[PDB]
Amino acid sequence: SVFIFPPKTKDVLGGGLTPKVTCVVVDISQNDPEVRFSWFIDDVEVHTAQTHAPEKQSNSTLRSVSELPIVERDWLNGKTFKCKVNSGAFPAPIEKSISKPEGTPRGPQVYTMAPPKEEMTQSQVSITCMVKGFYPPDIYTEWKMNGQPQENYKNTPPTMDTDGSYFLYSKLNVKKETWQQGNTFTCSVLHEGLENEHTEKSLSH
Amino acid sequence: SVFIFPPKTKDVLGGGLTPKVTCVVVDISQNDPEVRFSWFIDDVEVHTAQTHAPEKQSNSTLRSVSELPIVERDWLNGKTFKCKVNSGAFPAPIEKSISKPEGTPRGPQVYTMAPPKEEMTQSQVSITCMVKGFYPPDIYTEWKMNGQPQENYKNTPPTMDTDGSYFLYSKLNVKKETWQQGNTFTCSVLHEGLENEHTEKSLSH
Ligand SMILES: *[C@@H]1O[C@H](CO[C@H]2O[C@@H](C)[C@@H](O)[C@@H](O)[C@@H]2O)[C@@H](O[C@@H]2O[C@H](CO)[C@@H](O[C@@H]3O[C@H](CO[C@H]4O[C@H](CO)[C@@H](O)[C@H](O)[C@@H]4O[C@@H]4O[C@H](CO)[C@@H](O)[C@H](O)[C@H]4NC(C)=O)[C@@H](O)[C@H](O[C@H]4O[C@H](CO)[C@@H](O)[C@H](O)[C@@H]4O[C@@H]4O[C@H](CO)[C@@H](O)[C@H](O)[C@H]4NC(C)=O)[C@@H]3O)[C@H](O)[C@H]2NC(C)=O)[C@H](O)[C@H]1NC(C)=O
Ligand SMILES: *[C@@H]1O[C@H](CO[C@H]2O[C@@H](C)[C@@H](O)[C@@H](O)[C@@H]2O)[C@@H](O[C@@H]2O[C@H](CO)[C@@H](O[C@@H]3O[C@H](CO[C@H]4O[C@H](CO)[C@@H](O)[C@H](O)[C@@H]4O[C@@H]4O[C@H](CO)[C@@H](O)[C@H](O)[C@H]4NC(C)=O)[C@@H](O)[C@H](O[C@H]4O[C@H](CO)[C@@H](O)[C@H](O)[C@@H]4O[C@@H]4O[C@H](CO)[C@@H](O)[C@H](O)[C@H]4NC(C)=O)[C@@H]3O)[C@H](O)[C@H]2NC(C)=O)[C@H](O)[C@H]1NC(C)=O
Repeated sequence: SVFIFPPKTKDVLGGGLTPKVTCVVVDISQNDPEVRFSWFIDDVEVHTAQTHAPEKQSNSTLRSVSELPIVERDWLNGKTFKCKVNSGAFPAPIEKSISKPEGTPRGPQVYTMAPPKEEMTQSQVSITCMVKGFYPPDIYTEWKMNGQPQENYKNTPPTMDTDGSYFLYSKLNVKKETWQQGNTFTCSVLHEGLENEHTEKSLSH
Repeated sequence: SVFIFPPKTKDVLGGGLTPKVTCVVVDISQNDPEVRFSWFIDDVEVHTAQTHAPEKQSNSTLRSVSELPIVERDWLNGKTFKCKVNSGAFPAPIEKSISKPEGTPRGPQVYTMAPPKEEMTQSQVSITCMVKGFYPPDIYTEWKMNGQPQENYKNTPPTMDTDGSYFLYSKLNVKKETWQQGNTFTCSVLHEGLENEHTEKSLSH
């Protein structure tokens, strides 16, 4: 079984690293783990891919990962990425393709919320960011304080809403002090449906 | 092929019906659907299980479901439930086991938050419930209004936090009116780590 995955929104929209199409091969005969990857962009093979050694899983099977570094434009422009894997011990080569979705986009609304009053009794408080009404569910969310990106926050997976769109919450955990000191906290969101692909929302005490 | 499933959190934490470990058998030869189930609790067979007749699926294969009614304590206490199924037309008996995920419990803290000020311009608003610091990630969350459970809300999957515990948000969607009218909204949570396995938190305009 071969699974292919799209690039990360953060990466595709310059918000970070180099974008990559990832191809994962599971259920590999512990006997013949000599799997080979062949990547194509609209059926033209490329050799810039980087394949990783296989790893053992609980079920004594193996797993191999290959990453094709790509250009943000090729993806946004709808080109098809094809990863062809011939097990060498398999009857026939296995293929999987992928490209930017095609379904109708909807940018989300972004709201930031202060720590609930009751939590103020704690030594650590939560700064919440609500991101709702978006589609597709490919998105990127991070927290900043005084312009500096933060490490202590987590995003919930995009969740399906009653109206068909997705929503999610991002929680930044900070010491009570830090919130009271009045630093500026900014919720940053990257989505194709936003004007200029992103929106920032700030708040302070 | 066989699959085993844990009891429902609602049921395990008294919030409802009788808890049950479910064992599902798929890909059954339409020829020999005389499948037999054998249940064990720490390798001691029991006969309180209830097996259902097999059903046909699109792929002309069959599926059988067996349900072992259990006691809330046996599960919370970490006992192992084992379901052994010998197809009778299969080479060997197939087994699958299960037990409460692992380790030391931690009840969560529950906070409710009003709709963000900016959202008040909308015709529909969000009442938020933050549930953080819990483990294991087996939990149950629902919303009520004036004591009546509500349909229009959604829970995000439990998310892994930086400290090792899980957190999640539950969003109740209501018409602006409903929030302004001053009805009481209650966030109800069931977790083994809470005193009496649950906590409720209310709020209003
Ligand atoms: C032996 O062990 C192997 C590994 O052991 C571990 O497995 C994991 C899963 C867990 O059980 C551990 O306890 C084990 O130790 C087993 O390998 C697994 O095999 C299963 C197959 O049953 C694979 O499942 C597939 O998963 C993809 C999604 O993959 C992402 O999400 C996974 C869940 O969290 C995650 O584990 C993966 O790593 C992966 O994560 C992403 O990874 C990329 C890069 O790698 C990152 O960039 C992402 O950020 C990251 N995401 C994040 C964040 O987590 C899933 O899509 C597959 O489902 C599709 O196909 C099914 C076909 O069977 C179908 O039934 C589904 O409905 C679904 O179909 C799609 O549906 C959508 C809409 O719903 C349509 O739009 C699509 O068109 C449609 N596509 C089609 C045509 O299918 C599938 O469930 C699992 O990924 C793999 N583990 C990994 C990881 O490699 C092995 O199975 C086991 N063998 C035995 C003996 O059983
Ligand atoms: C012929 O048709 C059969 C039925 O037809 C229909 O099938 C469905 C699936 C759909 O395709 C329809 O269009 C078809 O008409 C096929 O039967 C199916 O066979 C597949 C096997 O490939 C079964 O898949 C397993 O699913 C479980 C999860 O089951 C729950 O969720 C399903 C998805 O929604 C749902 O369909 C099930 O009903 C079930 O729901 C739950 O049910 C219980 C009680 O029954 C309720 O209490 C719950 O509330 C309810 N949940 C809710 C809500 O939906 C999945 O866990 C299995 O994956 C594990 O094992 C894989 C091994 O192959 C492995 O690859 C996975 O990674 C995964 O492994 C686990 O991973 C986790 C972490 O990720 C680890 O922590 C675990 O340790 C690890 N466990 C291990 C060791 O594996 C698996 O995908 C499917 O359930 C079954 N359909 C039903 C239903 O019976 C049949 O396959 C087909 N045959 C042919 C010819 O292909």
